[PDB]
Amino acid sequence: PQLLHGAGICKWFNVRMGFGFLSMTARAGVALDPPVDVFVHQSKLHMEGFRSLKEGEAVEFTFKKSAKGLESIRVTGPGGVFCIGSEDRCYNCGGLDHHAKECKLPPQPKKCHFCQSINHMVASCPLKAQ
Amino acid sequence: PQLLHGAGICKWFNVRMGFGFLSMTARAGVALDPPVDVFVHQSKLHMEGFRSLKEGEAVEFTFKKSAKGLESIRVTGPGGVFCIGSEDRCYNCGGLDHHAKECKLPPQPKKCHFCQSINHMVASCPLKAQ
RNA sequence: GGCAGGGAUUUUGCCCGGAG
RNA sequence: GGCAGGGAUUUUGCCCGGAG
Ligand SMILES: [Zn+2]
Ligand SMILES: [Zn+2]
Ligand SMILES: [Zn+2]
Ligand SMILES: [Zn+2]
Repeated sequence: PQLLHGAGICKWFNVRMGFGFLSMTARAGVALDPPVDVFVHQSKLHMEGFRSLKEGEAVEFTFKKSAKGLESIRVTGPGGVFCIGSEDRCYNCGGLDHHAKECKLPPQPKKCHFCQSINHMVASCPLKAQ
Repeated sequence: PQLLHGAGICKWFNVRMGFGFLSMTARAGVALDPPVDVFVHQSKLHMEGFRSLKEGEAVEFTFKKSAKGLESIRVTGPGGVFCIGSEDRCYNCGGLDHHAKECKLPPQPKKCHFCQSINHMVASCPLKAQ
């Protein structure tokens, strides 16, 4: 197993530095306690325009072992949706050009308006509570 | 002299608390050193919609003596322009409905895009450099 | 994303889900 | 307001003025 499916949240991200880390809470579908850190480089972020991540945002991804540690290959939001980033987007896909009613993609589960988590909604967001 | 003209910047403002203080740098036109604190209540701010002030924003106002100290009566930006506040507006008047080209008001001097100071421009803003 | 209203010294509380 | 590109552990640098 060289290519593995990961899911967690953004641990931290330095936008100027172009990198950060992900806190991997589930590896290959199985839950992780304590979470394991996975490196992210801006170039591997599925986003429209300028790439970045925001601390705590929900990510799903694929990763591999590297000489420096664990390296993510492609980083998306839950369900392959675009990431949020830092410094108005479709409720279904995160796309900037349109709204959920005009979305060409298959319907996706409701994601937290703040962090994109599929587990809660904005009104009960732990990240927002900061 | 009951009713006085003052000018300075906002010292601090607590939006939930509905009040703050102004750091008056010029009383009745004459320069003050050290500056003197003047109380502001949200109800006295010349603004469209939700009233607040942001630390350091340029402010022009009228004040009076009160049992508790100095109390501002009406608070505007330099030249009677709307205040900025906290949490798009015309470059000439601070109005939300339009842009400088369509402004019906007489031309006002250029104000810092960040703090509304008439003395500098955003690219050299001390407040922004924080 | 939306909505506001604790008057005397320090940086804001609340509400939102198959749709803006 | 605008523009981006420092690959391995911590939250971003730059540029903008009689006009968006
Ligand atoms: Zn969409
Ligand atoms: Zn959330
Ligand atoms: Zn105007
Ligand atoms: Zn300024």
